[PDB]
Amino acid sequence: AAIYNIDTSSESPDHYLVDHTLDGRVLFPATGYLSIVWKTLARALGLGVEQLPVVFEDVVLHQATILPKTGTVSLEVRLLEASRAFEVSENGNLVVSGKVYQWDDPDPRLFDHPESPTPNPTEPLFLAQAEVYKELRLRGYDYGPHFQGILEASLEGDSGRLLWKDNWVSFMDTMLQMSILGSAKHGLYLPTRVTAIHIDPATHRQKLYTLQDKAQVADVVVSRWLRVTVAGGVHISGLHTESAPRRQQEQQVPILEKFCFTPHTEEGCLSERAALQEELQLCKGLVQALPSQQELPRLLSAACRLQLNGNLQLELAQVLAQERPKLPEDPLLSGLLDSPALKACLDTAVENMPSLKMKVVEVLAGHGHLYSRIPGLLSPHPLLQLSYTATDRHPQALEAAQAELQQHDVAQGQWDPADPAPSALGSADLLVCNCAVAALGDPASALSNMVAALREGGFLLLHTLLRGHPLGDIVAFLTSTEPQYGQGILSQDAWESLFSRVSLRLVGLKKSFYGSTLFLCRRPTPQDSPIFLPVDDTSFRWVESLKGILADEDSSRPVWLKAINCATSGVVGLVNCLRREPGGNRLRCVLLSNLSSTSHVPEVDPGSAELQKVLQGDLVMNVYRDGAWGAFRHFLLEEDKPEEPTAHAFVSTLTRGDLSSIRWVCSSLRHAQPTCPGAQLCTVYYASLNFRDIMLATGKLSPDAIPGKWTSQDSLLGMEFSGRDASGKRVMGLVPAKGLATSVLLSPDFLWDVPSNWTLEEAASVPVVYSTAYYALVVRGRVRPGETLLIHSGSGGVGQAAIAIALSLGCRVFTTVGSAEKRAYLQARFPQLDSTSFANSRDTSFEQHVLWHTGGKGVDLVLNSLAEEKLQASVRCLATHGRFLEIGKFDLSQNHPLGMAIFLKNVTFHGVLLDAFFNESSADWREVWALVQAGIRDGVVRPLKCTVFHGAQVEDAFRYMAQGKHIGKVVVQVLAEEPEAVLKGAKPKLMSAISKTFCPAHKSYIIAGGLGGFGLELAQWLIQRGVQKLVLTSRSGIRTGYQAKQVRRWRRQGVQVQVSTSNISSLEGARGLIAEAAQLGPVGGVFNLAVVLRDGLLENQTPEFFQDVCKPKYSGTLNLDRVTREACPELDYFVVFSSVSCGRGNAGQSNYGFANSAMERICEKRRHEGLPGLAVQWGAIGDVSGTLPQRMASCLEVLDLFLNQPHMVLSSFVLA
Amino acid sequence: QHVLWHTGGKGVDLVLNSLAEEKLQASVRCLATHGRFLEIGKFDLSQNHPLGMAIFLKNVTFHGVLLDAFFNESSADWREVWALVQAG
Amino acid sequence: LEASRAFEVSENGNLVVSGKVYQWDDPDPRLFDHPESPTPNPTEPLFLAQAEVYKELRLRGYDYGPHFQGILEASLEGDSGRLLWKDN
Ligand SMILES: NC(=O)C1=CN([C@@H]2O[C@H](COP(=O)(O)OP(=O)(O)OC[C@H]3O[C@@H](n4cnc5c(N)ncnc54)[C@H](OP(=O)(O)O)[C@@H]3O)[C@@H](O)[C@H]2O)C=CC1
Ligand SMILES: NC(=O)C1=CN([C@@H]2O[C@H](COP(=O)(O)OP(=O)(O)OC[C@H]3O[C@@H](n4cnc5c(N)ncnc54)[C@H](OP(=O)(O)O)[C@@H]3O)[C@@H](O)[C@H]2O)C=CC1
Repeated sequence: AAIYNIDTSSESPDHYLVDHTLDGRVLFPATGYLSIVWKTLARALGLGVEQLPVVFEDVVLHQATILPKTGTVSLEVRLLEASRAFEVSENGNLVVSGKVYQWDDPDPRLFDHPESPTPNPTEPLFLAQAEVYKELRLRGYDYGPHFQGILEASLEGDSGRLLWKDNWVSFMDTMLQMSILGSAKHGLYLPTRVTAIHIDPATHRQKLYTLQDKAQVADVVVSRWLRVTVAGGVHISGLHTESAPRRQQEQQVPILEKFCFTPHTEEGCLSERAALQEELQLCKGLVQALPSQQELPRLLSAACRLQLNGNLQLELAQVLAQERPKLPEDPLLSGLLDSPALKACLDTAVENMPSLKMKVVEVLAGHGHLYSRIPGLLSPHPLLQLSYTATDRHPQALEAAQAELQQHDVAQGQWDPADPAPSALGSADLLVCNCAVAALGDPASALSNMVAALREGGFLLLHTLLRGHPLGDIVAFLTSTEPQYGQGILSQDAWESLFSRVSLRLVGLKKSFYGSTLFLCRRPTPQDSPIFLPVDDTSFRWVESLKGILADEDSSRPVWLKAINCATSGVVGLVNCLRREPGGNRLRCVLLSNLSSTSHVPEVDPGSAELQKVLQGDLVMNVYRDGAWGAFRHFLLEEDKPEEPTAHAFVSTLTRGDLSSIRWVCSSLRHAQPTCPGAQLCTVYYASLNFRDIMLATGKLSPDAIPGKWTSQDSLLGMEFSGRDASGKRVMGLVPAKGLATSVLLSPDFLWDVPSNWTLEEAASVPVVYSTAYYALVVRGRVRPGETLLIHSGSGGVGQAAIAIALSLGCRVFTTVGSAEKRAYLQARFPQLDSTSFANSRDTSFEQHVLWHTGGKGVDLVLNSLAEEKLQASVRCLATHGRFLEIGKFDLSQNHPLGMAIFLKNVTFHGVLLDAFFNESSADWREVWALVQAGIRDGVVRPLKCTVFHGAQVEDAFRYMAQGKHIGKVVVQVLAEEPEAVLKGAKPKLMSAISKTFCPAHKSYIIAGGLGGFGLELAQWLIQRGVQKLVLTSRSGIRTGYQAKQVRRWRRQGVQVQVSTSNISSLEGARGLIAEAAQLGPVGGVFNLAVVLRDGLLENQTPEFFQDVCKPKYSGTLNLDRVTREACPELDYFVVFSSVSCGRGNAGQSNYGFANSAMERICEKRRHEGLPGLAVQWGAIGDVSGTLPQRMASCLEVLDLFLNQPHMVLSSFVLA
Repeated sequence: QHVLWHTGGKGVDLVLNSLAEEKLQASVRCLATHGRFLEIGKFDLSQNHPLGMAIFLKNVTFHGVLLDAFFNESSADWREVWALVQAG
Repeated sequence: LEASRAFEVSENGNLVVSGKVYQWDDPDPRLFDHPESPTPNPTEPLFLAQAEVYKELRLRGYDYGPHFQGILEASLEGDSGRLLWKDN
């Protein structure tokens, strides 16, 4: 009863277990159980572990134990010496069981490395430790340093070389890692059963040898033909790994956003919306001549109902349901605040300030309520630190809602705009008022106090209702009792005049269609002589001038970077990085980037008043585009997943195991390139739901369990279907997977013809059930007429098919059903059955029924699908020469035992699996096909009872099937059946489904710098879309074991992968690269991932560094952009990978940000002409600035959305 | 190892096993998909030794063969084997 | 081994008995109801008394002594009878 406590604390000797993290959670190594069992045995025999050669057998792990972050878990070990059995328990729960015993006579010959199947190519390349553990991480294993024991491994992973740190657990776990490395099955697989393990410490010591370094190693060899792993004095055979659930919780949540131009001044922003239009229509109507839930219409209804005209001021001002401060809740009053315009203004303020910290104070927060809306908008900024505070007219105001202020870091204040601000607030960084609902004490006094309270160069943001607009007049008529609120409404020209009187400058103005406006003004700053340094010059020789200018740390003159000769200049990304470096405060950018030649190009000469206006503004960003001055701003991306109308969709669960996530997604059949002899596309009208589909949808069955090569991402729901052939013929088919969709592609050998009398609905239930019944009985069981049969679950589809087949032969059938109604249904459907033919299937009582009613002889043929105890009971029902047809999976998957004594009865035991036909042995499938055809034409085959669900209600169908009350089969009417027999117009009706990315097999795709880190992942992701034509570019070619491994794997699958080594920086190189792709086929898309980086503060930077950094990205994007428009009418994607460094800025990477921004400009230009174009801004890629690295799975998942998303530039990152 | 190697790791379709104990278990691991295991031995059957049922996940038929079953109960099943032997 | 509800009886390190034993969570008397006799034969004029039954057993080779002589009677076919009880 040995007891082991596993403590992972730093002091505990088992601290190394912390490094065995799989799927993000620490797990006790499968070999740890072997280690503790070995130690327990050695203690039992009184020997030492090093002196005890041991043998394990039939090791089976019944669950996984999770080592907690804190605390300890006790593992108990019990040994049965007589039976040589052992049992490990956790809180009295079985964990590991098997057999362990001493090895009497160790045989050194056992550990000699077996014959190598390969011809010993002696290839030079091999995976180093870093590459091995990078691949393992990509697969999902996160071993730490203590479990990083593989020094190297061959490309195919058959042989390697492991470290020996005098730890058995690590060594054996490393052996398991080597075994898993060679497998092609993507996913997280863990050991479940091991046939036998032999450990011999003496030969282990003999085998170990020391490299030139003192580290000890031990060669490892993995033989998949023999299913054995040998390394030093250890020998593992018959390992069996099973797919882990792989579901990780609290996954990363990237902040998806778009990056679009935004004019400084804009009016009529909300004109797009309609609810606001209807609200305004209602409001104006109720005022004519002097009925909804919205507060303002309610107030107008109060003003009218109480009295049609001449309403008392008291009643209109004071009345229930209106005196409540619900005015901001009215959609019209909050139209601008909900719009992105507020975010644009806030970002404009945040950009123009030296300190990374913000000090913003709200006034009259009792009514403005901006405190509940401003801080949330600023969460996306990674490093921004905010010091917000809400101030009201009197402390009694905003007395409630304190918890809202508590959740945020908002402080309290008691400043009245009438008087000057208290010293505590001081020179605030930003002032937010919300004059729309809050009542100003007075315009002049409020502005005079606020401007004083605002630091020099600070920003003042105001929201109100401009006088003279219909809404302004409407509000003026009401609230006549609140003269302060009346003072808060003035004409836009009145505001203009008021700003000048207070020596304040307007920089931004967002106006709604109904008069609501969002002013943005900043306190002027002492004018100083600026510097105008042009940057449009190529060769970056201007960098020296800029570096010199910033050298004068004493000098404080503002520095203006001027770019007025290249719409593709990346100065916007340049300044962002510089502002995070010393002397970056003085930086200020002016850019002219008209996307249309016809657009006017203004002059920015110092004399030109146009330049003077922006100089007065003094904004960091001054981007001019088509007669407008604005800048690029980040906005959150719409959450809805884009959908499109299509005729090729399939049903899939977006989130594994969640029936609520079932939805229609676009199918890869949209291209249907492989339409040829040996396959054909068939329209789908009805699709059936089998038990396996429910198991997949519920998540209880892994996709890998389905035989066949399946993409890591793909939908495998549905096996049957009935619908019209490509020629209009009515047919019913059978597919390994993807049956539940609007179309299916299958070989003609799996199609039957629906008889005239049948209907497409009926035929949808025949194929799988009758095919499996015919196979299991006739082909395998070889039933003969007159024999006795036991058919468990007669009410099921397979049960009904088997019953129908058996009766036709004239056989006595015993069947088991779960409830009385099913028994009655069967009795009605099969009159031959009598009362002595039904037994209960939820209980083992059927065993006595069969034995009694057969005189104790038993049955000849058993078609079992039940559980372990039911199965064992069923075996006892077999007669001499019996035959056990088994179609279940639980016992077989679990490898439960079976007493071989039953075979003394001369019985036969069959493992029936229809899935084998799809993979191979299609020659023998035609036998079952002919059987089913004969049964159809001879009347033996009858369609089952079908419950129909429409396509939209597929989730309801899954729910109903899961409940388990159905009798017969459940089908999904994808498309109704036309009365006509043969219809030429077999085109599926257009449907709206989620949009995915798929690539034709007859197009070529280029990935500049594809051999890099992220490049290989992108290439593999594309291959999962069936690219079948790929060109990867790299200056140095293939020079790493990982790259060669991946490339050879792709070539093996049949993809034509080409490595060009043709630079895109030179125009001729780009043209040659494009021409090379055309040889394989027309160019589908080009991806630019080339990058060469040289960091350093601008002082260290030199023109050579800028040229190097911009050579692959800026110049290459220009070239590839020129060569694609000229030579690629077919191409549909022009993707480019920018970085968060630009847009968000990053210290010491000015050249990198410049290159990325200039690159984004090209993509913006291309879209304007309708050509494909997309620049993606990534924060940090994990597996290969205040933001965490982003896992590759999440990166590719996001990339899939962006391809679908319309915006020209998009970004994604993970907050700290 | 000999069979799993010279067969390319696939195995053998038919196994006519008469060995016992561990050697029986070793034989089962030589089976290939759609294989058939003919068990003409009798020891492990008499001892009711366990058989892991996971082997059946590969379509596999496990036959318990007893020639003497023909003698005790007369049946036409024997005339088939008689004809086979005569033809041979 | 309560975890796997398996017991084992050993003698000087030699395995003797092995199996699974566990508490019966939900006993139900219906299990102990007597199944019907396949052959009715309600008459049963004659039956084997204790002396006769054990006389036959010893002829076959079983020499149980008085403490193990519990069968008070049994039908000729030997499918039913009455057994003694002595808190053993
Ligand atoms: N090896 C092969 O060739 C193939 C194997 N099969 C096997 O056929 C077997 C039977 O399939 P089929 O009869 O069509 O399946 P169904 O789900 O239609 O079976 C319904 C019957 O089984 C029970 N049952 C099965 N699934 C459920 C459920 N989700 N909820 C409630 N009751 C359920 C029902 O109640 P009750 O509990 O009373 O029985 C009913 O009697 C499966 O185990 C499958 O693995 C099928 C085709 C290929
Ligand atoms: N943290 C991150 O990783 C982030 C990623 N990104 C973007 O992700 C994209 C993916 O690449 P990434 O993994 O970052 O970079 P890597 O350097 O890892 O991979 C890109 C590869 O491009 C190749 N390359 C460089 N110059 C050229 C050239 N002139 N012609 C052809 N190939 C060239 C290099 O291989 P070789 O040396 O053989 O030429 C290099 O390995 C990049 O465009 C980057 O901007 C941006 C933001 C975040």
